[PDB]
Amino acid sequence: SGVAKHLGEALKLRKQADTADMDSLSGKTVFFYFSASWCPPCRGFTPQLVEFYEKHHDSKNFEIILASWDEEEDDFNAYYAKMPWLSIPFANRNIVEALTKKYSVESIPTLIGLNADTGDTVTTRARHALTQDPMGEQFPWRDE
Amino acid sequence: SGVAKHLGEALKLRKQADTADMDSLSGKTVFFYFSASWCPPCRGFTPQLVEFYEKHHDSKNFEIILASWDEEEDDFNAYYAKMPWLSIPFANRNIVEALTKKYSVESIPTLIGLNADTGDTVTTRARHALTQDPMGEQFPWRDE
Ligand SMILES: [Mg+2]
Ligand SMILES: [Mg+2]
Ligand SMILES: [Mg+2]
Ligand SMILES: [Mg+2]
Ligand SMILES: [Mg+2]
Ligand SMILES: [Mg+2]
Ligand SMILES: [Mg+2]
Ligand SMILES: [Mg+2]
Ligand SMILES: [Mg+2]
Ligand SMILES: [Mg+2]
Repeated sequence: SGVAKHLGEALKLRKQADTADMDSLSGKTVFFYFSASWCPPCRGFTPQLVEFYEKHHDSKNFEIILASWDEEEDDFNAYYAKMPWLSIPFANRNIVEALTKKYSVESIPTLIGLNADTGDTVTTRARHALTQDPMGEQFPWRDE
Repeated sequence: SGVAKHLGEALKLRKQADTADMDSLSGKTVFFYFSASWCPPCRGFTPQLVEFYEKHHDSKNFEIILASWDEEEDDFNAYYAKMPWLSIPFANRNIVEALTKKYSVESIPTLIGLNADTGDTVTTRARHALTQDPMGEQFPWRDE
């Protein structure tokens, strides 16, 4: 795991125009958000997730990282511009493909929540959970 | 660290023509080898490291990962073709840049050894140590 940790920490995540380090994730719940500019149900969900994040990410101590299924860089940028959170850089498609496989992401939009420190999965149903609990009263929607 | 571990594990390392996963690193000493096709002292050291690896990587339980300072992809491939070990993919320049910063790699060839499981640094002087101990009798050349 140690080597993997160093390689992971060597990845710079996008933060809008900037790129950032990973310490900022310490002690938070972190979500990977699998979505694409071209996906119609994503287009309906992303605005709700944006609103939920702006309102609750501080108080509920979470971060979101876009894991984009856009393969065109201009579409990737147009879409990420609408988001207030972080992204795996467009160039790191390999990483998105691997995470997609890891979490059995068979459709989008999908939101996978995990403990930043342990790496343990917290929730795989947060896309559907959030639509039913827009206030986040049952956040982080733990599986089972 | 958990998020970083998942991102690291999502990176596929090059293994010659193939790309491989990271479990294969379990319980080994792992070295990052910082070098470039264009570097004259690298050209003199790489053949010795190749010979040392072929002879000892199994019995001394270690792996090597190229962290290339080549910025041209054809030169990167020509050079890596001479190596029997693994590489960070050419496309993952960002990662090489970060690891270079992390381990204060100010010149090449440089060999940085670490425990694969803990991630802890074992040796930062292995380039010079190996030339003086070609049999690896003092492997892994622990610092201080
Ligand atoms: Mg690092
Ligand atoms: Mg914030
Ligand atoms: Mg980008
Ligand atoms: Mg990648
Ligand atoms: Mg979901
Ligand atoms: Mg992974
Ligand atoms: Mg071998
Ligand atoms: Mg490559
Ligand atoms: Mg990279
Ligand atoms: Mg060295």
